[PDB]
Amino acid sequence: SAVPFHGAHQAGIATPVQDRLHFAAFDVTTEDRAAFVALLKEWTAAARRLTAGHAVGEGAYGGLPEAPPDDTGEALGLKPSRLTLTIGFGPSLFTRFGLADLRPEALADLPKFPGDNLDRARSGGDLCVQACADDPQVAVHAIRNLARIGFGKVVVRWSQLGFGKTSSTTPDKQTPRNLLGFKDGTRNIAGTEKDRLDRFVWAAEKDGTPWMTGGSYLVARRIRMHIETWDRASLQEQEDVFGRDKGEGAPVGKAKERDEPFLKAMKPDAHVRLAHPDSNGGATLLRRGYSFTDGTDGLGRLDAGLFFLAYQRDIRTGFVPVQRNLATDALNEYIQHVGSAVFAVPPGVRDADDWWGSTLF
Amino acid sequence: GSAVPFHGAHQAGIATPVQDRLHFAAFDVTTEDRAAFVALLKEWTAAARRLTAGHAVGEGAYGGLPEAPPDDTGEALGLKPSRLTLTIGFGPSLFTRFGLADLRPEALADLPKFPGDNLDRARSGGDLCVQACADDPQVAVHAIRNLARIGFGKVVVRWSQLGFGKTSSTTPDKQTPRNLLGFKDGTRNIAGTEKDRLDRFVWAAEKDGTPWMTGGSYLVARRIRMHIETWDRASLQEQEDVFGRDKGEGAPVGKAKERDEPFLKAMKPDAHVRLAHPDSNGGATLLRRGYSFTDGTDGLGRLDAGLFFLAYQRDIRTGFVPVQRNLATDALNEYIQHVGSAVFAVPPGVRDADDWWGSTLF
Ligand code: HEM
Ligand code: HEM
Repeated sequence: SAVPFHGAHQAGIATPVQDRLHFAAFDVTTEDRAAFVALLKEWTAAARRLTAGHAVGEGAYGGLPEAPPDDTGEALGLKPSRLTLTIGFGPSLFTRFGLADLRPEALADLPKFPGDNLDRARSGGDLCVQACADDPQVAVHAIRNLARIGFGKVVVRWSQLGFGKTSSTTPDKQTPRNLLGFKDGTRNIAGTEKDRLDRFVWAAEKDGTPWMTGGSYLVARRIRMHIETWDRASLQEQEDVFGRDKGEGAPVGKAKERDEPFLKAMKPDAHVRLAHPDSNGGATLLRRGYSFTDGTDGLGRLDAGLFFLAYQRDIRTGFVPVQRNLATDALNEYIQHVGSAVFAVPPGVRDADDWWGSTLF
Repeated sequence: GSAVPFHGAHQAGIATPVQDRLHFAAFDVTTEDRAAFVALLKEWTAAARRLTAGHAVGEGAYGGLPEAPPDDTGEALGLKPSRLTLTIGFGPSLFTRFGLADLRPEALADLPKFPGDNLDRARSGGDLCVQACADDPQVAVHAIRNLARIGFGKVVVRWSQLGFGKTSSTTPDKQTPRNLLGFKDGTRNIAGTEKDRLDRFVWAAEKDGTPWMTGGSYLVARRIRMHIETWDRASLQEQEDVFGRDKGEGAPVGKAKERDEPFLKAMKPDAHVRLAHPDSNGGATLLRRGYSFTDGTDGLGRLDAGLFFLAYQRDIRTGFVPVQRNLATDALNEYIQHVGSAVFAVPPGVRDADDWWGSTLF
């Protein structure tokens, strides 16, 4: 019930997709390069403990009565829950500490896209920690404590709780459904396809930024779903939008969910057709997103949707082109991008002496 | 992953074991046609029946006539019942309508003002409530979603709260959960098996004076925010002084085990347990059933966080009202703030597949 924290790559990218998610973006408040590398090493030290199910530092209790506990404790006696912890570096981070010439080109700023309604507050970030586990309380505990450890050095800019499937009740040999009611993930890069990952996800040494070798580039979008609207369309409209039938997830005309799609059979603005790599010169992404529901608004409407997360070897040749191709997507009627960030995701923590970002600092 | 049984003398989601996730929604009625509303009630009851047993509402999520939108939104498809439960309540404001005034029970008292109170009126009150709990949040969401969709026009959603993890227990035999302050929360609650405790402190009785409420129970909801920043920089001793138990095991102060009976005069005069305990309140006993929430950041660089506190009792005036009044000197106050309020009468359980929600009031 745990995922090895060390390795060539960071866990949480090609490893099994866990049930829950706490994504937080942080802004750096120090300009001390030393202070920062110090926190990086501290943060790594605590990541090792949390991914193995231990409290941070000297535990949640049993210390000097007069000190505050090292660990806030609400993970006591829960299991590691396959917790993974992925840290990434926003572009604005490279304006500090004199790293401006270390910024990888593939960490390209997103264009503004048609329809964009980017909420500036829930956008961007100097760095991020993706926290995945099957128990949401573990994930949150992780973020809470990491915030606490870097307090005075970093602050939480925005935070996003999500969920996918509940592995306690659904088969992993079965495709999860998003809040629009369709199966989601059918044509994705899978953690087993090492050659796919090497070609489309991991950064190569010869890519141009040696410190990113084995890292990846992450694109995040908070995507609101106009639910009450979508719910009023007919089954045929809905099935028309993506190009798959709702109940079985089959590409129009075909019988099974995993039949290869025949795209001409799909309406020319169908999602699957416009996202498909054959539509995009080969561009193929690893999608690792979670649905979200934050509650209601002032208008009565469900505040729900897809927290879309994509990993790629180069933002320019991965997300950018595919997002460009969805200008005309039929889905646009029912969604709206309302927050966004990119991050270079450094390679793994190689052993117990390594630390997060060592290749950079 | 089983199903919880929907029919009964009482509604599920109360004495039932606490499921992991919560999705709570408060509804306001927008129609004045009482037949229209009674029709709603019957149709919601029929929907709930399908939903708690793992089925699509209506004709299903697909395979209907293509030109028409599907009966079920379809995102529970392939998911188990997941111990889903649907509990409905009636807010005080509902009796102003449909000539239901004279039936509003005495035990649905409005709450007085409490010092500290900072209540957002947008996220307070409500004509009625659906409490949906489930071990899968997708299942929880799906139920609220489809109930609202069916009710389009006759009701709208005033506000909602998702609880991402439980901080209550109705089963003292399974481990007690921790709230976001780090302490076990649930130890001395009321258990779903103590049937006589349930009757004396939770179920409404005929003799209690409003006959349609027999087999029911009244519900208080407080949205309580936690100043975790403040709390996270207090000493371990201060934290333990605040409640009167220790953080590691959750034992009353001095004693060695979580379930040992607390000895109240070893605790500080203002410790939370010492003040909340029934002996300090004439025996007032609550069935706590709350969940934790976190809603983004607070915009000041910290995580928003708190506890959606839910309490069930036979009479608000002899339950929440005295305990909360006694908490006016609780040491815990310096770390929390009440920011949302709302009470509800919860009717008795649907007896069978002919009965319907509120059939006893209507
Ligand atoms: C609410 C927003 C979105 C929804 C509901 C959605 C839904 C879906 C669905 C149902 C499928 C078919 C099954 C599958 O996952 O293979 C799909 C495929 C796909 N989507 Fe999305 N998507 C959304 C946003 C995006 C974005 C922002 C991108 C890229 C920038 C994207 C790219 C893709 C790709 C690459 C595929 C695989 C296409 C294939 O090879 O068949 N989607 N999506
Ligand atoms: C964030 C808000 C609150 C927190 C964190 C909290 C925390 C706790 C904790 C840790 C316990 C340990 C004992 C147990 O669960 O058996 C407890 C007990 C209790 N709390 Fe609270 N509490 C909160 C608010 C309230 C409120 C608002 C009430 C009533 C209005 C209340 C009434 C009680 C009662 C009656 C007990 C157990 C009494 C007994 O049988 O000993 N609590 N609470």
